Amino acid sequence: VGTFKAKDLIVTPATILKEKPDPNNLVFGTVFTDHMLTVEWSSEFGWEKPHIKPLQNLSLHPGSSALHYAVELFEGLKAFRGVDNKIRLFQPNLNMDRMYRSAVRATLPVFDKEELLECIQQLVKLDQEWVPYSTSASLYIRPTFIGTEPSLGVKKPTKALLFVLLSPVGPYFSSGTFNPVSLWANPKYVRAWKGGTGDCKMGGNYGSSLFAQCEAVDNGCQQVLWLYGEDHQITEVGTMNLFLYWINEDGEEELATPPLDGIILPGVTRRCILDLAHQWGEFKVSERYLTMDDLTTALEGNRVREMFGSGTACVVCPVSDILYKGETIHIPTMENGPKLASRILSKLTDIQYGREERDWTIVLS
Amino acid sequence: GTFKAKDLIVTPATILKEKPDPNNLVFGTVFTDHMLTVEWSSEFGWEKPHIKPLQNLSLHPGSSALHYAVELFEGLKAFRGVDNKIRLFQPNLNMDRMYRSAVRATLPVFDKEELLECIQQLVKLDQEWVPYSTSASLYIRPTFIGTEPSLGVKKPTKALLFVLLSPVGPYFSSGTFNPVSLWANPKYVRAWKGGTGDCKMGGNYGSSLFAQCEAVDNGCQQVLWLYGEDHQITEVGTMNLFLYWINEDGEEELATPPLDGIILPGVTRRCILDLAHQWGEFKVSERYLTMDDLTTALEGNRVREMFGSGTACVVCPVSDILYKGETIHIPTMENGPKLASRILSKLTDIQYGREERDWTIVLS
Ligand SMILES: Cc1ccccc1Oc1cc(-n2c(=O)cc(C(F)(F)F)[nH]c2=O)c(C)cc1C#N
Ligand SMILES: Cc1ccccc1Oc1cc(-n2c(=O)cc(C(F)(F)F)[nH]c2=O)c(C)cc1C#N
Ligand SMILES: *Cc1c(COP(=O)(O)O)cnc(C)c1O
Ligand SMILES: *Cc1c(COP(=O)(O)O)cnc(C)c1O
Ligand SMILES: [Mg+2]
Repeated sequence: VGTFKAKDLIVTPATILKEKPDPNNLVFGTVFTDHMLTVEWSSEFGWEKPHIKPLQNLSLHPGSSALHYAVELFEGLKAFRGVDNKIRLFQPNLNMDRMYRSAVRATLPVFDKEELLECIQQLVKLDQEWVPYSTSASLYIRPTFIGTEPSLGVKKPTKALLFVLLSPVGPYFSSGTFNPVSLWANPKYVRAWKGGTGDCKMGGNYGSSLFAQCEAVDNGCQQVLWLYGEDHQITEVGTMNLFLYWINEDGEEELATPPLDGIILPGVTRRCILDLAHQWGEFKVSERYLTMDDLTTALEGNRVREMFGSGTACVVCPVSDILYKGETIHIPTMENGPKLASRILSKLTDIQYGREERDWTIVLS
Repeated sequence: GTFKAKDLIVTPATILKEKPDPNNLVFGTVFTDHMLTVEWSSEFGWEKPHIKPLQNLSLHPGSSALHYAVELFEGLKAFRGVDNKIRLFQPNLNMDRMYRSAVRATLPVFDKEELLECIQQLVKLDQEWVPYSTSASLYIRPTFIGTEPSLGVKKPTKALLFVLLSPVGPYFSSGTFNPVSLWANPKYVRAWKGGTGDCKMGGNYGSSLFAQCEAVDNGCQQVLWLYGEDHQITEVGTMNLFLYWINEDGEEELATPPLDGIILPGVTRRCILDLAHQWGEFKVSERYLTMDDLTTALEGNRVREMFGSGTACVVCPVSDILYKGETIHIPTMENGPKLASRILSKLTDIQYGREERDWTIVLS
């Protein structure tokens, strides 16, 4: 085992620069910056030197295991141009931890988390003018890791490529204010199972979700509510972690989210919201199982305050409605402020854009 | 607007590679001279199909195939018969299964007959890759990937359908029979109810590698995939699972898990059941099998044979299973293996045209 080193970076700047888009007219993940990071690996020689070079097509053997047996994983973290014009990463160390653990589970080769993070900072620094001049826009960082073994054998790869893409993204919604979401709840589809890879950011987990999201849009919903088990546990809202703020069965004010039992992605936003909630010490915080019966029973009892999704995508996305067994079920999130959702959004946004300081942000090299 | 085989644009290779020794082959390591490629866009639909020299694909690094496993594949074989006629084997089932997988993947649909005809043209051009050996074959790998240059999780608006050919030798050195050891850890699950386990989509395989590596660590060749609280035996690696035994009612029985959505509907699986029903010599049961059923039957001397079936290994006998820290012997090779041998003979006789059958088509 070894690692590529940031001190060995070979930088090939681009001679022609692309036009930056209007920060307002940004469609998520459609526009790419001038430069990418690439690092080759072989079982024979280990990691090659890391390269920052102009964005280009990858030349892959059509046998590459990434295209056949989804021998791939990715990450999603953001760079934010603060109110003081200082560019900040947000909990990037957690994204590096999660990516290392995903590589091990994918049988892709391990790397030094610190060396990758430093390589990423160099790339963001070179293309720093892509980090949008807007307090509601950001730069998406897409670390990607693929098996390039030119062999149809189902096996641990002996060649691989780790690359990083940068994409400027506008606010999750046109305005930037809350546009509450409708969820499609069909237990017929399942995102992840116990003993699967649901708790890793591996490409395989997402391919099977598209047909379901298409079926959500057909029934006039924005996202899928992923249900697990005989008693229909609410797990995740699309590609976001699920939070329920309510009066629990014991009459206690509670923030509830499904536990990490292997079918839940340990989101960085999920980690931050739980940390904040524990820290505030104002109500009970419970990593616990939630069913549609628990929710509908609490709704008839006027015990539900707010339900919202959390991820790098939206930060905090309130839920107004769930479509389940052919009826629309209203969640009174927007009727109750949404007081907690608003508070969380303010705190994370204030940190991301350096309106306050915290350990969760690192200023760019 | 589907691509048509009539529109094929053929760019032959000017230099042809050395054909490998049919004996000294590692599976899926050697590739033929030519590949099939067909580009698709939402804006313009299907391009004309291309048969051109094997080359690297030029993909945008944002291609959805590399990020959200927007990909599927197929596996079917071409066999040079004892009469030197090249035959495909139930290829229409492979085209059906691939179409259904594309729909479930939200990849654009195509005319199954036009793809099959395009595949036959490719195999015909490279027909000398189809090995001159009654225990070797040519693997056909239709592959279908989203090339949408966008990180959005969405139905792709660009895609590529390509086909590779790879000559493959007998699964084990001689081609006689070398039984496999299975690693049975219920901690890992290949597929679940409401999943894509009944499709050949790339996502199903990426999550299997860590388990296969853990099998090789404990000196096993394959994973035995266990599902549910009562540890149902589902699949032997990337092969369907068959158990030949005296059942709980004292009846001679061929048993295999049912198609409840966690089982890949294998072509070989369908053929073995068809043959078994036809022979009418013992009971045929698509039924649930547990490790408790197996171990209870083993202590009762009721187990005759266990074997895997797939395009990979037509019939692969199982000798041993590692489960809860102990090695459990299956007496497959002690009992002939009489049934496994018979099935191997019948399918091989058909594949290599020693007898005629509806299951084979002679090459265009
Ligand atoms: C790109 C990505 C992959 C895996 C997990 C998270 C993730 O992050 C995002 C997702 C989405 N996203 C979609 O791309 C698509 C739909 C929908 F399913 F509704 F079509 N929803 C959505 O939130 C968006 C709009 C932004 C980000 C960011 N940053
Ligand atoms: C390539 C493929 C993918 C999915 C389903 C079937 C399939 O076909 C084959 C698989 C394997 N195969 C492996 O590639 C890998 C392991 C192991 F589990 F050991 F890693 N076993 C194996 O049989 C072999 C040796 C031949 C073929 C053929 N033809
Ligand atoms: C990425 C992701 C999330 C959100 O994780 P963050 O690190 O907060 O962006 C939630 N669920 C799934 C399935 C994800 O892939
Ligand atoms: C391909 C495959 C099989 C074998 O199916 P055939 O059509 O007989 O080749 C079995 N199980 C899995 C999981 C497979 O992918
Ligand atoms: Mg037609």
